[PDB]
Amino acid sequence: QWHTNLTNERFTTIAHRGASGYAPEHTFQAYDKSHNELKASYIEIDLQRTKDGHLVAMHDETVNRTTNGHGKVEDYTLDELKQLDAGSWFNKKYPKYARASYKNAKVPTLDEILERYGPNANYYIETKSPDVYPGMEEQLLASLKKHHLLNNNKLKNGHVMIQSFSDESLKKIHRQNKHVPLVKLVDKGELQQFNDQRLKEIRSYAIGLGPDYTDLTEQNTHHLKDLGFIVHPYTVNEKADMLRLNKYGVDGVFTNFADKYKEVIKE
Ligand code: NA
Repeated sequence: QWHTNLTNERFTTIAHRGASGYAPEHTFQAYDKSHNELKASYIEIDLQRTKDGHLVAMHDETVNRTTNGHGKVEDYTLDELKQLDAGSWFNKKYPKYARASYKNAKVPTLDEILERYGPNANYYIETKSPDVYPGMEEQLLASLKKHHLLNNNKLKNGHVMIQSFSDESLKKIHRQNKHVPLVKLVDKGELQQFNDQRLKEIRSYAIGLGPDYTDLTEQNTHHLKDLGFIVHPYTVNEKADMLRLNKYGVDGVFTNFADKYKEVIKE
């Protein structure tokens, strides 16, 4: 009597920032790997916006960590951002997975991503506060619609899952389009902090809940599942934990190693 992934999968494999563990996060390389090669359930995307308003995939608000550049993403125009090298940094940090082709990987725009993997892929997109990038939500939905991902059919098959730590952002989207599946990202330790009334309300606009995996235990997991939630704890890269969590009853996980999780599911 619980809820199961809209993709109709008992266990969904969310490729955290793409094939994050083997390729430079948020790059065609990383996405190609997790989607084509490892064949993971979702292409997980983190949104940031350029100076001239282009939604692009990048985890931090600054290009420092993942490029040969410095500054806030919004200080760069899409054109300038495209000059950056979004791959080299990966070779240097993870020599054991390094690859010559990773050099000069580019930062992708949300449009390019949807464009590239088409309307049959499944996307897990994250938004920031309605104050940090005003208009982000309206833009995301417009982009999704452009790429035919807002069709009700696609929506109830799990082709789209919008996630965020900002209740404000999710609520804004829910008002604008009640049909887009929403996932509330819970912070580390924050899961405990909120009671049933809280969960009850979160559940009024979000079908899913994505807590830090370390805050999960078989009991709360069951409880959440009971409250009608779909649970996708985040960034589980250890087979051991993958197995444990699956036993608790989760519906999938965010991971930088799609294959490890898919194998744990196979067994
Ligand atoms: Na994320």
